[PDB]
Amino acid sequence: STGSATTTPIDSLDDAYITPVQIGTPAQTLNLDFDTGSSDLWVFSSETTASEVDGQTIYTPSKSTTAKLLSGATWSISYGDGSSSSGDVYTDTVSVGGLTVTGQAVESAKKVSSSFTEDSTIDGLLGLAFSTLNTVSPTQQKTFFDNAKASLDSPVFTADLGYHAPGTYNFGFIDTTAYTGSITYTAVSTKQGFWEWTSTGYAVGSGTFKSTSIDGIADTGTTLLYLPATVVSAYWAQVSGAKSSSSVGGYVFPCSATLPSFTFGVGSARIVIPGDYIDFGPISTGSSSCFGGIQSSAGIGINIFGDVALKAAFVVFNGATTPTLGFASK
Ligand SMILES: O[C@H]1[C@H](NCc2ccco2)[C@H]2CO[C@H](O2)[C@@H]1N1CCCCC1
Ligand SMILES: O[C@H]1[C@H](NCc2ccco2)[C@H]2CO[C@H](O2)[C@@H]1N1CCCCC1
Repeated sequence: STGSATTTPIDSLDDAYITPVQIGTPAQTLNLDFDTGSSDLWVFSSETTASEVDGQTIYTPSKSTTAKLLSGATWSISYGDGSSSSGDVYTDTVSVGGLTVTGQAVESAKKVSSSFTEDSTIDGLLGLAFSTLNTVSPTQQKTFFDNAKASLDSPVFTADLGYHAPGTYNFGFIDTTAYTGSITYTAVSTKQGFWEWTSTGYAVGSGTFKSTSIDGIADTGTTLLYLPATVVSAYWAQVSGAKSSSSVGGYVFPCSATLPSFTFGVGSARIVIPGDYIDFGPISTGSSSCFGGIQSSAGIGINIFGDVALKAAFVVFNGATTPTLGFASK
């Protein structure tokens, strides 16, 4: 089997991407944030505290003839921004782009934090990291990909995120028309539950490539590119007037600037992020200070190749017995 679904930016800045997902019978279609940095499939639901729902589409398990309460199961998750959600669990039929999994754990939110309520465009998360991170207790549950894997033509999924445009998540096949040149594969450590790999270095603009190992995660659920402070300083030093602002929460730059590209290494290959991809716009409406798309990972404890980096590439998440990651230009 295979699946193929279009993923669409939620706003003009590509802050996140939503992908339609069919849950239950008859189908209830919710727009989920596919997140290769986490491992829970959770949704706004008929059980979510009413005051915490503001425009999201909800899953109503009582209206699905295939929903079954997973008795005694609960979940609770916190993410990097201090956002969180929690609830109970149903199993139900879940389809993505024509690929169907029966008995998928669908984590129904009873509570969500304010940042979720305030974002009407995201109806929940679909985790695509390793199932060892799944938060369901007392019986940990498998991700959609983990459940689908054995049925897939090939045990892979791919992320092809667009810059200011829709893109594609494919399951079970590699679309050889979707990238240029060859795909370079690189080793993954699953020890922290992430698609964790080691970049071979970086360049800023037309500058020379610096060979240096940068361990980090391929994370479709994080907007920006978070790298060591040394690397980030070297980038922003090439932008007149850029500075790190503790009051804003990172590097900002004059909106009048033209940003340089940023290149990262994948083995001997190179992925170039155009400068425009690094512009996240005015810090507040009408400001001439713009927020940077490359930020320091100091304090996070891990480097994160988020959407800013991934959208410059065609990315293969290879879930073979020994997982690997592939990157191609496009
Ligand atoms: O891990 C990500 C999260 N990803 C999943 C998620 C939840 C809601 C949408 O996506 C979201 C919510 O908190 C932040 O962004 C967090 N943060 C991003 C900056 C670098 C450190 C980690
Ligand atoms: O909230 C984000 C904004 N998000 C997109 C956006 C624009 C308007 C609404 O949402 C953009 C523009 O400025 C920054 O990045 C701002 N900043 C991030 C670091 C600390 C928290 C505040």
